[PDB]
Amino acid sequence: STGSATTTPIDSLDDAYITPVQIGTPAQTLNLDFDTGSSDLWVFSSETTASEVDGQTIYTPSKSTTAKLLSGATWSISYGDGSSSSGDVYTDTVSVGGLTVTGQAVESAKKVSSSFTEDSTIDGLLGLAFSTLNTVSPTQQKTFFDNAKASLDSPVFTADLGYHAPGTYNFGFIDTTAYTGSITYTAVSTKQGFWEWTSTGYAVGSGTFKSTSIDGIADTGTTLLYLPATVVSAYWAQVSGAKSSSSVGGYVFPCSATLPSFTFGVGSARIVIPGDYIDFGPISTGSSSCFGGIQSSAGIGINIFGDVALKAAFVVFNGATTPTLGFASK
Repeated sequence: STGSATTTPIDSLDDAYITPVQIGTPAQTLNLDFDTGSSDLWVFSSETTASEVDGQTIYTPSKSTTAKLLSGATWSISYGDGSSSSGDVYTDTVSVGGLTVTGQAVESAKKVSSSFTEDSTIDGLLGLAFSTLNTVSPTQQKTFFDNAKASLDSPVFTADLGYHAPGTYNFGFIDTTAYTGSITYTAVSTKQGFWEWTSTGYAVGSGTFKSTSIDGIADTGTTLLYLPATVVSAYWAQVSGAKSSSSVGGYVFPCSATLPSFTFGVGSARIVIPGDYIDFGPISTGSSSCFGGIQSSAGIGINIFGDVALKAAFVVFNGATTPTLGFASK
């Protein structure tokens, strides 16, 4: 089997992407944030504290003839941005782009933190990291991809995120019309539960490529590109007036600037992020200070190849017995 679904930016900055997902019988369609940096499929629901729901579409398990309470199971998750959610668990039928999994754990939120409430466009998350990170207790549950894998034509999914435009998540096949050149594959460590890999270096604008190993994660659920402070300083030094602002929380730059591109290495191959992809607009409405899309990872503990990096590529998440990542230009 295969599936193919369009993913759409939630706003004019590409702050996140939503993909429609059918849950239950009859189908309830919710727009989920596909997140290769986590491993829980959770939704706003009829069980979510009413004051914490503000415009989201909810899953109502009592209206699904295929929903079953997973008795005793609870979940609770905290994300790198400080947001969080928790609740109980149903199993139900879940379909993405025509690919159906029966018995998928659907984690129903009883509580969500303010940032989820405040984002009316995201109805939940669909985790695509390794199932070892799933938070369901006392019986850990599998991701949608893990459940589908055996049925797929090939044990892969691909992320093709758009810049200021829709893109595609495919399951079970590699669309050879969706990229240019060849796909370069690189090794993955699953030791932390992530799609963790080592970039071979970087360049700023037209500058020379610096060969240096950068370990980080391919994370569709993170907006920006988070890299070591040395790399990030080298980038922003090429933008007149750019500075790190403790009060804003990262590098800012004059909105009048034209940003240089940023290149990252995948083996001997190179992925170029155009400068425009690094502009996240005014820090507050009407400001002439703009927020940068490349930020330091120094306070995180891990480097994160988020959407800024991934949307410059066609990315293969290869879930074979030994997983690997593939990157192609497009």
